[PDB]
Amino acid sequence: CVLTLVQDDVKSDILKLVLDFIKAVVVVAFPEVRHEKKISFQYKDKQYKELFCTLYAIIDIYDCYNELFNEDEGKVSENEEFIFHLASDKFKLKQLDMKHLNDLLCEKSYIVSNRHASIVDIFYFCSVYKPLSEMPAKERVEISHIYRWFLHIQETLVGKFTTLKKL
Amino acid sequence: CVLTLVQDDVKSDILKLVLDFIKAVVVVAFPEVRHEKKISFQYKDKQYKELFCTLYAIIDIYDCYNELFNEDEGKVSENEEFIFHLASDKFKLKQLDMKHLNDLLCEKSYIVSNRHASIVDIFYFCSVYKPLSEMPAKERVEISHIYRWFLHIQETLVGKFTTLKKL
Ligand SMILES: [Co+2]
Ligand SMILES: [Co+2]
Ligand SMILES: [Co+2]
Ligand SMILES: [Co+2]
Repeated sequence: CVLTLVQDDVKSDILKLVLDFIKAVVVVAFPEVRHEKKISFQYKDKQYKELFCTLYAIIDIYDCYNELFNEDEGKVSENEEFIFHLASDKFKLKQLDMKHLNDLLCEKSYIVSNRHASIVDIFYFCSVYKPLSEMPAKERVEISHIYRWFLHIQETLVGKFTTLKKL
Repeated sequence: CVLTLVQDDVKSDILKLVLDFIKAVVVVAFPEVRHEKKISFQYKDKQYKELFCTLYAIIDIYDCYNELFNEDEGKVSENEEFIFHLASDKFKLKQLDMKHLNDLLCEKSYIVSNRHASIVDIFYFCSVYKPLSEMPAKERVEISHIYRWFLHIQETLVGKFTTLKKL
């Protein structure tokens, strides 16, 4: 069970955090996680390349579709919707969507879900990390909601696997 | 090996066509394909719900990632990019992107790939089917490229599994 990751990209960060999620929330053994220039995962007979094939293999192996997807709120539709837009946007956020991210979070603890962190939160967390990390205090106060939420994800999902340093 | 599908939606059409693709291009047994109001696939021990979990299970079982994704042209990046935008757009095409679809196809046989039909072509084929099916001849001539390409996909990938009637 070895998962190999890149080290400059948010696709790897997502995968590390999902694992932290799997342990934080769900739960047997866990992947090795070595480093390389490209993303891969080999399990038993099979082999998987890229984030998405990798992601689904991971979710499949840990049975954790419902928890990451808010199946129990029928917000599955909405989770892959959010995470599909983002991976096609190449994980970049424009001010306009930063603003609307910040509105969602005024009145919700999590981006899609009511109850708990889902796959949408893990995706947006690693995407905003650097555009939030490299930031001035005066500006955040515009996105104080994204800020409050970022810290809640950081102090609750982050564990051994994630290497991103605390803000 | 039973795959159960919806019947009013393009998510099912995509899955049927992928199977037709698997036989047309790749290639052992094949799924039963019964009908219901929701998408599902059960294989051996495991069970899968929705199009994407279903899709990846299918691709995983038939080993056909490279062929659907143009791995051999390193256009994997670009394939999931195209198909992620579309599934988040809820499989609807605006005139502006219809127009740009139609430009791609003036000078390319397939949407992303040079060589062969990929996962992007299967996705856009089922999405444009009805906005193309319910159409006037005068208008198509604007999208004559999308039209030429639609017929090429229809006469080459379509097989037993797809139920959409010929245009
Ligand atoms: Co829940
Ligand atoms: Co966008
Ligand atoms: Co090829
Ligand atoms: Co769009």
